[PDB]
Order: sequence, then structure tokens, then C-alpha cells
Amino acid sequence: MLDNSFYTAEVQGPYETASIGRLELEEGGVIEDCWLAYATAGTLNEDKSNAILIPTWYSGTHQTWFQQYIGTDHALDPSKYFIISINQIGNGLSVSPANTADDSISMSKFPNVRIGDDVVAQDRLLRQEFGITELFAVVGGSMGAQQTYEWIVRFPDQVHRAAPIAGTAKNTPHDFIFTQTLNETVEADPGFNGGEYSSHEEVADGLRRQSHLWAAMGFSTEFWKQEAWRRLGLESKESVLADFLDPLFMSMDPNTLLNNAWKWQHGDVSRHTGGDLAAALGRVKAKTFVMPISEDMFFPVRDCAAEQALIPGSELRVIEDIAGHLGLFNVSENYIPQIDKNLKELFES
Amino acid sequence: MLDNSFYTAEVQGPYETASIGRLELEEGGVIEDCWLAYATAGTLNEDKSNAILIPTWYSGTHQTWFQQYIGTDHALDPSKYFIISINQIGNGLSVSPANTADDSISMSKFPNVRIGDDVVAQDRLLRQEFGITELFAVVGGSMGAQQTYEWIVRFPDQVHRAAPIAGTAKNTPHDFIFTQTLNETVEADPGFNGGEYSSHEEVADGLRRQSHLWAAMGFSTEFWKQEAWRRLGLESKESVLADFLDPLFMSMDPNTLLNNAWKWQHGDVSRHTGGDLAAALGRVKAKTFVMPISEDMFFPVRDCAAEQALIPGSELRVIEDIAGHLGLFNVSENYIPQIDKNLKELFES
Ligand SMILES: [Cl-]
Ligand SMILES: [Cl-]
Ligand SMILES: [Cl-]
Ligand SMILES: [Cl-]
Ligand SMILES: [Mg+2]
Ligand SMILES: [Mg+2]
Repeated sequence: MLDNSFYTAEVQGPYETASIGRLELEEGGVIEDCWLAYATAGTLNEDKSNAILIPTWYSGTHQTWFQQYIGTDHALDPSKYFIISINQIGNGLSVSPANTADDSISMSKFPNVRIGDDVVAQDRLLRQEFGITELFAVVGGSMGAQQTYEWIVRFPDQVHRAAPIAGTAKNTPHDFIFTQTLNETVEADPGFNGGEYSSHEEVADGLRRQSHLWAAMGFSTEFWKQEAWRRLGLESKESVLADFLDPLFMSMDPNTLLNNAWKWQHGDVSRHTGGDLAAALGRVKAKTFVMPISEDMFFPVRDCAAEQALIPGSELRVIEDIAGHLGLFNVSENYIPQIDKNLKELFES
Repeated sequence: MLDNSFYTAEVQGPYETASIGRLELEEGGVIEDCWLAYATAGTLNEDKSNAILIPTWYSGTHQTWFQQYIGTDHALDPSKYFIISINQIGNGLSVSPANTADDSISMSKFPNVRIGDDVVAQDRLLRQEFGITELFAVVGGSMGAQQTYEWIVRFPDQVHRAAPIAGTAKNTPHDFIFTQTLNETVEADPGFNGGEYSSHEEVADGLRRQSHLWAAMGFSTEFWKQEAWRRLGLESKESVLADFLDPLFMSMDPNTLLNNAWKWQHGDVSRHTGGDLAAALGRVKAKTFVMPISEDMFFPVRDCAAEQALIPGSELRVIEDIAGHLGLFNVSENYIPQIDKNLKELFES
């Protein structure tokens, strides 16, 4: 076990943990004690029919959702819904390479986990802890959208509404390559020590490089050209890196990123239907709003629109944001208003 | 001095070298013996009025131009024009960090060179070796386009026609950041040794990582999604890296790449007019066809269209290509026909 203050309640906000027991992974690995970190708001009604699940994204947790997306002034309204965010396996809050007490899967021995494993694990947690057998909606961004897609394909009758924001049901070759460069730059740091480092601070250079890779692909050319980063209260593009992006990624655990990156790379709901993507998305019964971000460079509108065309009864709702993919962080004035408007209309479906 | 077979006439095709003497650089540095590598096709006529200059791009030489762009079936017709490509200072063929006999500027001591320094050096070479004082056309791609823009702003009366392909006159913040990630991944290789390596093979990992960065930003999402690389005779996306892109970049000299990358980052014709880009491009007298590639991710059409609007008498001629920026390599079936049509129309003006 490693000590990283970033993966604590003080930084991420309060959360709970619960073990679902033994989890056999699709790739063949086993997590004997699979425990998950989750945070909730609101109250489950009598029929337990008002639950909303929020999967977390790469390098993220439940934090951004409770801070930016959730509130009585938002669509994700805790006065109406039992809202629960369940942290990804390996994401640093749930059972992960650097926090597991199981030596057989500690650090560099931690097994490959697929999107499918998270969804199975989440289903078990919801049933075990809350007796939730159906979800009012599943809402997630990026990797959270991947998990959202996996939910409505794997358990079609258990989800009534779906909001995959800025993500795809089947990972594309370009996205795969992009994520590979993220992995390569962390592994390139000699402090990484093959994933058996004594502290994340030893991989600071690798993590800083990944941040700069996110600066290049995570926003847009116009974001930088128009200096939209000024609404962060910063005075130079170099400051955006040095005082915001870099400290964020340098706070994270390398093995957590590498694990979740592998999961991200291999996201594919067509595994359920022999590689037939149309057949997989054809299984969807949840009312689905596909919501890409306009300037997203690696989850572009055309990729999400192509998948939306395969989902029966679905709608395409483009989120306009100059900040591209990292608009998920809510760095633009009209981001949350667009999210709230679309989610409200979805929740009325 | 280092021996690298990649930087020879055998690999790049026949060329010559000539010294233009002492060159004082804009950044304050000095190249006492500034010699340039150049390649020609065709014959300069009596009044020296049929000369076309082709600046070279990052990591490239005259090779791709003579192989893909030049011929009697092309607009760049050697039976009509004296076509001369002059290699960038520091590009491995011209005087460079790894080939200079001047120890004071060898390897990590090699000074910062700007686009403006190249254009001054080229003007001198043309005047000195051929008595050329005016150019029928200047044609260049990417960094070659930057040099093209610098030519028509710095020496407005010396260029009759200009064809900046896939490049801008003043570099944008996003492009700067992208190029920074290229430099960082080379510098991250411990074999680089602060630019004092004994062989480029010692920086193989760094060069390979940069190749993968080019895979992510140098094409487009659709290029990979449609597997457009299959018409290159490659059978997997992994092969595109391992069998085409990686061996190419692993053949190159790190100090050459870093030098030309710095040059690329700081390209700015507005230096001539106190930072006023509109005033700089307002000087242009050459008939100019601004030709961005439709899917170019870091020299996007909107960036080039914005600049074309400031150049009097110019036209915007978008090149449609799924391959994005690296469409410059001529990897698409309809690339050269678009280039030829536009250039012929330019040359007929
Ligand atoms: Cl993500
Ligand atoms: Cl978060
Ligand atoms: Cl270039
Ligand atoms: Cl070349
Ligand atoms: Mg709020
Ligand atoms: Mg030809």
C-alpha cells in the first residue's frame, strides 16, 4: 500500500467503501476481495425506482460530479433522485494496484480490468447494498460513457434512461493510439521502475508529460487560440500547465492511470454480439441521449453520431464547448446549462 | 560529428552543398560557415525567370518533393522550371548539430535558428550561386509553408507566386504545445544525454515515442477509423507504427529534430511589423494560394483561412484529404491531382 493524499476523502470528498466479494475478470484475472468506493446523495423511494448511477472517468472520481454536476439547482437533483457514483476498479479510490492488501495483485501484478468488469461489479454493489435492481438513469462522461453504454447493452432491461457524454460504445483505433502515447510517456520515466515505484512522486516527470499530452489533445486549437483558459483566472498558457494541469496529473498514481487506460483502450460493447456493433446497440431499450462535445478531438461528434444512428429511439444532443473533451471539467460558462437542459429533458422521457 | 546513413544522397537522393559564408542569426547566435544542401531539377533560363524554390519541412528533406511532387506530368514541371529545394539549416543535410566541424556550435551547442534565418540564407544562396534575385514561385509544406510566408513578407518584390501548403504564417499556441510534446519525449530518453549522445541509435526509444505522437496528431480520426492506411500496403494499425512510421523517425538525428522543432514553434512573420499580423500579410505582393488540408489537426483550415483573409489578392484552396497533415506524404489517391490542379492554375496566373 502507498500513501497518496490525493486519493483521500479530504481531496475527493466523502465516500464509502464496500466489498462485493470475489470478482472473476473477463480477461482471466481474479480479484478475491473486490471492494468499491462510492458516494451517494438523496433518498431512494419506496419502489427504489429513482436511482441514478454515475460511473467515473479516467483519472477522475466521484468528485467532479458532486462538485459541478449535482445539486438541487441541477438536473441531477438529490431532492428527487437517489444519486450514486461508483468509482472505477483500479481508479485509486476503489480497489487498485496501489491500495490493495492482496500481495498477489499488488502494483504491477494488478490484473487487466475491462469496462464489462466494472458494470458487473456495479450491478452487484447496487443489489447488495441498496437492493437496486433497475436504474432510473445512467449518466457518465468519457470512460463513464463507455460504462454507460456497457450498462444498456449488457443489462438492457435494468436501465430506463442513458446519457453517454463525450464517449463511445466501441473504442476507435485513433483513441487507442492516443491513449498509448499517454501510457508510453509514464513508462518512459525511469522512476516508474516497472510499476514498482515507492511513491508517485518518483514518476513526476512522466506524469507532467502526460499532462502536456492532455493539453494537446484534451481541449481544442480554438481553446488555446482564443485563450479561453483566461476564465480560470490564469495569465499565460504556460501557467495553465504549471499551475493547473500539471499539478493535477502529478498528484495521481501511475499504476491507476495505466490500469484504467488499458480498460479505456479495450472498451467494446460489441463483444456481447460477436463483433456486430449494430446488433449490440440494437439491444438498447433505455431512452438514450448521445451527447458528444463539439470540439472534442478524440471523441469527436462524428464518432458519437455514427453510434447514435444505431441506437433505437435515441437522440443526438451535441454539447457546444470550445474546451473540447476537458469541457467535462466545467471550464466554460454555458457547459452545465447545456448539460442540465438535456438531462432534464431526458429525465422527462 | 556523427555518421548517420539516413542523411546521405543514397537515401535522400542526389544533392549539392555550398557555403554562403558567415550567418548572424536573429536570436544572437552565429554560424561562421553556413553551408546549405540543395537539390535541383530543370534548367535556369537566360533571364533567370523560371526559378521555383521549395523549402523543406520538419524531419524531411528535398526527397519527398522530387519523388512525389516533381515531374513532367506535374505542375512542378522540370521541363518548364528550374526547381530548387533548399534544405533547412539544422535539418541534417545542411549544416546541422551532428554534421558541423565547428566544435563551438556542435551538437548541444548548436544555436537557435528561426524561419527568418532560413529565408535570409536561401536568398543569399540563390543570389550567390545562381544570380537569382526573383522567384517565379515559392512552394512549401508545413514548415516549408512557414518559410514560404516569410519569403513573401520579408522580400515582397522577389516572389511572384506563393503556395503555402498546410501551414501558417504565425504559429498558434496549440501548435506550440503540440511540438513541445514532441521535444519532451525525445528529451525523456536518457540516451539523449542533454544532446551529447554518441549515436542516434542511443535515443531509439525517444524517437519511437515521437513517431507515435505523430500517429495521434499527424493524420485524423477518420484516417484510422476507415483504415485508410491499407492502401499503403500495411495490414494492421500496429504495422503502420512498427513498419512505417517508427523506423522512419528512429533513423533521424534527435538534435536535428529539436533544432527544427524550436524553429517551427517560433515561426512568426509579424516580427517584421511589431507583432501586427494583418500589417505583415498586408505587405504580400505575390499571388498566393493558401492551401490547408481539410483534416489537418494542428494546421486546421480555420487557422489558415483566417490568415488568407489578411493577404490581398489571395485565394483559399482547401485540399481534401482524410490523411490530414501527413497527407503531405502523398498517401491518398486524390492528393497529387488536387495539388497539381491548384499549382498549375497558380502558375498560369
Ligand atoms: Cl475518460
Ligand atoms: Cl473527478
Ligand atoms: Cl513541418
Ligand atoms: Cl522528405
Ligand atoms: Mg452546482
Ligand atoms: Mg510524379
